[PDB]
Amino acid sequence: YELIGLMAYPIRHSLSPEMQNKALEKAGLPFTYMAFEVDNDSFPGAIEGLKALKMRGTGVSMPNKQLACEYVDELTPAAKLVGAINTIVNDDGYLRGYNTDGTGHIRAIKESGFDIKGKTMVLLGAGGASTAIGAQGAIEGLKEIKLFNRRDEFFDKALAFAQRVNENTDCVVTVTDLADQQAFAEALASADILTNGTKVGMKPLENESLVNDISLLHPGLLVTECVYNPHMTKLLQQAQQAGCKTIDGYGMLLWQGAEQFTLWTGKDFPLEYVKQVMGF
Ligand SMILES: NC(=O)C1=CN([C@@H]2O[C@H](COP(=O)(O)OP(=O)(O)OC[C@H]3O[C@@H](n4cnc5c(N)ncnc54)[C@H](O)[C@@H]3O)[C@@H](O)[C@H]2O)C=CC1
Repeated sequence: YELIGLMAYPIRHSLSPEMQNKALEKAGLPFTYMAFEVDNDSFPGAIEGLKALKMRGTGVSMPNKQLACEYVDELTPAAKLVGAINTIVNDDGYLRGYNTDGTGHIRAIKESGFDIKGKTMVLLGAGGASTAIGAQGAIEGLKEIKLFNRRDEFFDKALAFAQRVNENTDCVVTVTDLADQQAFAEALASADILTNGTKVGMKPLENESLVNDISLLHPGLLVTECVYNPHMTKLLQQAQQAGCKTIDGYGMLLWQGAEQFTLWTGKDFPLEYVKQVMGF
């Protein structure tokens, strides 16, 4: 019976413990998932314990996702471009880091029956979610990433990000300011998919979308949301509008968790049962 952890501060918020523990039980796997209060100062010590105690792995979240990069042996092509991970797997002393937010959101897409090979994505954000999604999307075959980020702390992260993807991928990424309501509207027109990776659409701001008009969207478009609180973001409302195919936050949240599960467990995630149980 091995231990799988969550290293973060705070942790009161996490849905991972209930989610993983429930998939683990309804499959009779010998693993337990426990959250632990861990910031940057205690993280090195915690990784030390993960090895000495022979834990199976641990989920990683704020504020250690970037720092955790320095404590693993093997990062993934995508992780390397993101510069952050949320999952560590201990393979008998050997530690491999991954970013399941990205694979999860992308997986959610391939699962709706949409191919991302050769498509153009219009990405909103450059934070943790956005860059993870962009990175994995580029590595699975995206032709273009029309990233739109404003003049805040993240713009420069966008460039370097755009920088890395270009330097090691076949994908072309362009960063463009989000107040340019036009080169954007036209960006949305060249796109097959629109992905919201911004906090916009979440409580308090459960009433604000990054797309002014509804006519800026089009019917054959796929719009994906990272926000799962609530279920129907303003952006998802404007989408169901234009007749767009939609994918919600619980999509990225469920598949992301399946990825960690299979990574630690080796078995398939009772995705179906967990969706029930968590009340989605
Ligand atoms: N369903 C799921 O599995 C997950 C959902 N998320 C959600 O995705 C969102 C992004 O979270 P993170 O990347 O972790 O946080 P973050 O703080 O790193 O990134 C937020 C991003 O939003 C942009 N942004 C924030 N306010 C903005 C505004 N007013 N206008 C334009 N851009 C703005 C910033 O440029 C930044 O890059 C959150 O709402 C989070 O709850 C995050 C992880 C998983």
